[PDB]
Amino acid sequence: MMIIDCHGHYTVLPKAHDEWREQQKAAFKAGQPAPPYPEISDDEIRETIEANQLRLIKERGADMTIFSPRASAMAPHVGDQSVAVPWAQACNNLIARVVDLFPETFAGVCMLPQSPEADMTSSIAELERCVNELGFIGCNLNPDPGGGHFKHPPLTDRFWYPFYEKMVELDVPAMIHVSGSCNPAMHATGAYYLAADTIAFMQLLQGNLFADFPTLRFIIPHGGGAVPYHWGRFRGLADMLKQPSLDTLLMNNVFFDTCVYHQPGINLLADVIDNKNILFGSQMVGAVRGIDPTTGHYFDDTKRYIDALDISDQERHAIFEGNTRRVFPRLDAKLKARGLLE
Amino acid sequence: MMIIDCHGHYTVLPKAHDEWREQQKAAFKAGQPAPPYPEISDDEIRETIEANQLRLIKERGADMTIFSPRASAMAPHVGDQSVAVPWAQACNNLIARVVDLFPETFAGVCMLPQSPEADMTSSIAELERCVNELGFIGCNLNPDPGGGHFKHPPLTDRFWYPFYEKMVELDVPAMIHVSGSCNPAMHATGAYYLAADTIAFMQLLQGNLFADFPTLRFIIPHGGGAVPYHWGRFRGLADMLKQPSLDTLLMNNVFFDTCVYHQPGINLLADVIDNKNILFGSQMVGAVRGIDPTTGHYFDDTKRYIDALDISDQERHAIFEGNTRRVFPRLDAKLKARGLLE
Ligand SMILES: O=C(O)C/C(=C/C(=O)C(=O)O)C(=O)O
Ligand SMILES: O=C(O)C/C(=C/C(=O)C(=O)O)C(=O)O
Ligand SMILES: [Zn+2]
Ligand SMILES: [Zn+2]
Repeated sequence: MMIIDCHGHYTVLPKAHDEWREQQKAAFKAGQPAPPYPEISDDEIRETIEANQLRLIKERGADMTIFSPRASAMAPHVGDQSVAVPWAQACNNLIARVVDLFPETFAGVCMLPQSPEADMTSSIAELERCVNELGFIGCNLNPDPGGGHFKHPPLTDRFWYPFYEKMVELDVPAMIHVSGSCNPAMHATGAYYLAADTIAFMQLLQGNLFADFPTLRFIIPHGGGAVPYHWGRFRGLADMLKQPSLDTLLMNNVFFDTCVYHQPGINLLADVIDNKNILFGSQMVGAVRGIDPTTGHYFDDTKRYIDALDISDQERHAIFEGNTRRVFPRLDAKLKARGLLE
Repeated sequence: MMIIDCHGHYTVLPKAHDEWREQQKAAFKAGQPAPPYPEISDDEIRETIEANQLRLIKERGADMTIFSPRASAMAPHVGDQSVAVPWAQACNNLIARVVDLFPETFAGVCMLPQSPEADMTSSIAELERCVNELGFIGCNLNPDPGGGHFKHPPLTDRFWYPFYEKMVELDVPAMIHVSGSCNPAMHATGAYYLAADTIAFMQLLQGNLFADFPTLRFIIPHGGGAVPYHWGRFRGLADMLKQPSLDTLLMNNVFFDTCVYHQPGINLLADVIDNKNILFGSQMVGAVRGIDPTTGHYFDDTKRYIDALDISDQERHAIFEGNTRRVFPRLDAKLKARGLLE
């Protein structure tokens, strides 16, 4: 069995990328056109990947990561589409370069040129660019470009439907993912991420999207936010609302990663969420890069937790490889084509 | 041993209470005066209590509930002061009455008259009355009076120092608690609630409030939100921020109730939170009022989950009686004068 980390971002980047974004943001304020993008060097990228992800991958024993842009640096709220298209384009192009340099190790997933004041029309074009052109396999979907006030329609809205249709056309899932927090009242990677996970879940709970899009597949990170910890709570509200059971309404279409940075959380996730819904990931080099004083191992080396479970090979296969190949059909294919058959 | 339920609102009310509130908002739109507040009978109060909470207190083996006005219905987001005050008293006076009519069973916690536009001015005044006049033992403190977009100072700000000083003086904890959400893309009791618990806790980990107010005690309900589920992540972020450990910084002053509506969630909280920091709670007759198809029993019969934990009798004593009598010294006091020692 492979070991496929379904959640991981290019977080430790070359100097000149983070340059142009800041100056890019800068010519928007000064009502200026932006300057040319720096032409990065192949081996500048190689360094960052070899020094970071590729090093931990090797030490932790993984096979590939599904790899998208730094999510905290997405920042759709800055500014309008003018800043956010060339900016998403720059970030995905880099994800594309990293796949080309290390295509045995990384599979492409794109962020969207979403902006508060716009619809999904450009995001559709970027997704078709990145799937049909650059060979990506899914996308990251920001349910709140405003940056920390959840001022957007639920995912059950028809605001998003034009986008779900193309997701269905291309056969790619979305990872529901928020970005940086310009809500001064909200820590991004401690509060904001975990809140948007639950809200999105509770949103779908309130509707029935997947009656409309039966093959639409979402991933909700961080082990679904606060959802498994409160699994019984969400089951009783399905009744309170007069809704179908969770297993029927959502859990053919919603999936949870394993970025829960301690054994008891991973224990609870496996106890309460069906094996088919659980995708391995750890987003290494992210929100918690330190050792855990209590376990002598890194907080984000989650594979250590899944290997601590008492689960079968059949279950263990599903978590590390199976679910993710079924959730990402385009990656399954590419792997079958290499003779890597499940 | 004594079984005290630290989280409970008055959800099934005399009908005039509700008919009136709709008129006070009906008036307030029509720039109209409020209608006279309906005179309500002790029995119309007895009936709803006797028929609802007391019937379940009996069946469930609980000795007394810390009792405050209904959460979904505080609604500081409607609209200004001249609403929030009279509404705040009308509700808190109801609790005071319930405590009289049932003073071996209900101890009083008050809802403050917070409004989006207002500082902790009236709220400070509603705390003196309710603890000195009416004899309450603690308060509920809304971190997002705006009611849906977290547009308020963090619990670390000096804006709340005045009222924090009132709590310290009188000697009363605060349950952090948000109310009804006016935000479609977000559902009050299944999302807003959980997100507010997790934000407040992280707002605190980012700061050092208890350095200023070393006796200030909060209670974060729903089992701390996503926090114990993600506890390793929060311990990690403490190092990421160069912050003291969480017990040092927080867990002498911060506590969690046991409002986790299924066995596995209760299993975890007790695994990772210090027994000293866990307070038995249920919020019966609130968010999830039905039975659980998988157990036969109610989702919200939380005592059953504390019962099924393998934990010592001391440890059991703290959750049902010890910790909350230490967290509400005015309760601690009243019980000892009834002869009820620990
Ligand atoms: O940007 C960073 O370094 C932090 C970060 C965190 C996450 O995505 C996550 O915890 O799931 C990211 O955006 O990649
Ligand atoms: O009002 C209602 O019916 C819902 C309700 C919910 C809560 O407080 C909770 O989940 O903790 C209440 O206000 O008691
Ligand atoms: Zn992420
Ligand atoms: Zn409550």
